[PDB]
Amino acid sequence: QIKRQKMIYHCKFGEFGVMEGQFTEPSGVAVNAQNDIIVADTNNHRIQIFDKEGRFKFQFGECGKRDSQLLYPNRVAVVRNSGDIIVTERSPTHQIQIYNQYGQFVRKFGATILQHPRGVTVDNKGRIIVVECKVMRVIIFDQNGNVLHKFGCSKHLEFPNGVVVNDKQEIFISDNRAHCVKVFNYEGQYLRQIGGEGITNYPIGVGINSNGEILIADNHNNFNLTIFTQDGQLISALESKVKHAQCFDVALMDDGSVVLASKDYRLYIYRYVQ
RNA sequence: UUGUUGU
Repeated sequence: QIKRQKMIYHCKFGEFGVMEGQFTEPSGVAVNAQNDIIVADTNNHRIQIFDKEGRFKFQFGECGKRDSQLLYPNRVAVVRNSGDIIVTERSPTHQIQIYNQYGQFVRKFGATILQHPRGVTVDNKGRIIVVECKVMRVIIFDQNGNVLHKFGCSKHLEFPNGVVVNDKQEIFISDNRAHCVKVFNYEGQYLRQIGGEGITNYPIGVGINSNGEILIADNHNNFNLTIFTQDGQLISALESKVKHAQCFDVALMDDGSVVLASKDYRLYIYRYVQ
């Protein structure tokens, strides 16, 4: 058994509700280049943007099925070099909507292709990667909504709930029921495993930081954060002080921090390096 | 509209 440094959060915001700064269901969280916190407020049909200190900035998306209208947004990603926000809509829309940094509509696509989007992210070539649970599929789009890659992996995925990529076309997916992160390439080849049972049980998300370290997040008792090299060599392991409710999503921030979206309708900002 | 686990 491995020894974990203790970690605590230094910021916390949000509460149940329907007004600014309030959440019905904070299903997805993403961080942009100025470390704003973008939240998918699913049952409120809106995306909410805060600064790195939980301060509400603005919001966009009203109920509906046409342009400039979100129904059930569950996950978000950010195009870092543009500020654009990538939104995935749950059933019955099952599609992707792209908004700019100002919350204005750009385009939407993928409704005839997506079914169960459970994680989304963007690579350095601007390509959008989506992972789907229940059916176990990875689909990769360009910014214009053209499908570039599609592959199933029901043989290798039990419960995919998060995704990031590096600069080498490798895809890192957290598998909640495999208790690890599984690595694939864009062609669908199953490369390797990072983490495992006993060290990263029931992961709830995965991240990659500026050092190119793979962070696996779980909530199997405390809120645990296990940090690996891209090979799977263990670097660092941490556990929180508090115990949390169910957790939706995690997102990394510039200065060695993680945003943790909880069932208790509050986002918690942990720091994993002093 | 919604597959985490921690009875």
